[PDB]
Amino acid sequence: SPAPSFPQDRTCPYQPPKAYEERRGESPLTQVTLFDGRPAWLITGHAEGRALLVDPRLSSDWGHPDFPVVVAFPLIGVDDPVHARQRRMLIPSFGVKRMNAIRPRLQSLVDRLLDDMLAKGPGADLVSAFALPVPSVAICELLGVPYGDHDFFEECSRNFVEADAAFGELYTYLHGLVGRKQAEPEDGLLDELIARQLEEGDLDHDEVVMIALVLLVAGHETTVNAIALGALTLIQHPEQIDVLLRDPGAVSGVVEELLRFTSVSDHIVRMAKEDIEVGGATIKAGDAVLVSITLMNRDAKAYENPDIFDARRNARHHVGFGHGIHQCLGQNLARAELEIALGGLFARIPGLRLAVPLDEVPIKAGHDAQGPIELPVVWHHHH
Ligand code: HEM
Repeated sequence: SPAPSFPQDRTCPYQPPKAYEERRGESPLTQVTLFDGRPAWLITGHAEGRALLVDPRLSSDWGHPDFPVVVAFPLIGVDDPVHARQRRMLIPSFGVKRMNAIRPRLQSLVDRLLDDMLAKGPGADLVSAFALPVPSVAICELLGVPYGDHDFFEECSRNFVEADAAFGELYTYLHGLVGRKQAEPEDGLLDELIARQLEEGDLDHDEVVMIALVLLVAGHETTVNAIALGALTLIQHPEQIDVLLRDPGAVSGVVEELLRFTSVSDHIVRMAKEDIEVGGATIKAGDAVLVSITLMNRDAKAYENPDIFDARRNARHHVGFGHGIHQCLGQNLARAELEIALGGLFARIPGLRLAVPLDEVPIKAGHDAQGPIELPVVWHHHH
């Protein structure tokens, strides 16, 4: 593409910009241009994207001098062998048993947020009143943050999602927490990771803090958007709100279709390490490769009528959580947050509606995780 063309902003909060669907060819990948003129491949085919995302030839090394920027981090910003070591230290903390202990806390939090919303009502900004606190507290419970420090932690987290004093405040708190936990172990991912490091066996104090900070950054804003834009999508599709009021398996199916349709992480970034033949093209070593989660999830070859939101469709292999080497580690926590927050919101406020026309909802730009900056809602009944 001769002039910078990626990214482009959404105009509809839960549809990709026209220019992205126009950029899609018959081919499963096309080409765009980043802000400084760098060419990049855009992967749009659902099947080819999955194939490429398990492929070791695509790097995520953010420390490489030529790593693409669209305009430093454990896990998400490294290749093997650092990647596999950090991730295998974490996997056992995201187990079924830890999730299920997190569930009733998210339940109790969601009820409280809803009582409070209703006490102040109507309406509310659903981002501020509801989507914003949930991922915060989920991360506190995940990490094992002393319950005494939750308000502080949420507050920091909220200030973050300029703002690089929030991020530094979290660093310094976490740095101290890590030290306190090493000398007096408690319960939580921090403790587990500390014990896992020590196993091996010198503790890397800054790496533990950075991993904790990556978990927070990766898991906070995207989940906030997935809650808020998920609610927006349902408000705009009131003929399907009932699916949320049926059994837990229907709730989980709504959650999967929202992940696919809304594609809150819209693209992820890679760099080729070697030549790759894909889809009639030859990606060369050093080439920027953007993987479009949005256009993959709207690929008609994978999903019949892909631009329709259908809460009952089979959405099993969506890439809303990515795929392969770096696919979302916190995905089962996020699913829990979404099921409990969306199911609780519509159970309590099934007539929840927008207080503003759709086209007045402010939404994030194209380089960002996708979703509303604010979400003015009102209701005139609640259960
Ligand atoms: C609905 C909410 C979420 C969405 C849509 C989402 C989406 C994604 C996507 C698309 C990736 C792939 C990144 C890549 O391939 O470059 C990813 C990775 C990651 N996510 Fe999530 N995520 C969510 C929530 C969370 C939560 C709650 C956590 C933490 C508890 C988390 C932690 C991570 C981590 C650590 C990675 C990197 C894993 C690795 O590099 O091996 N995410 N996420």
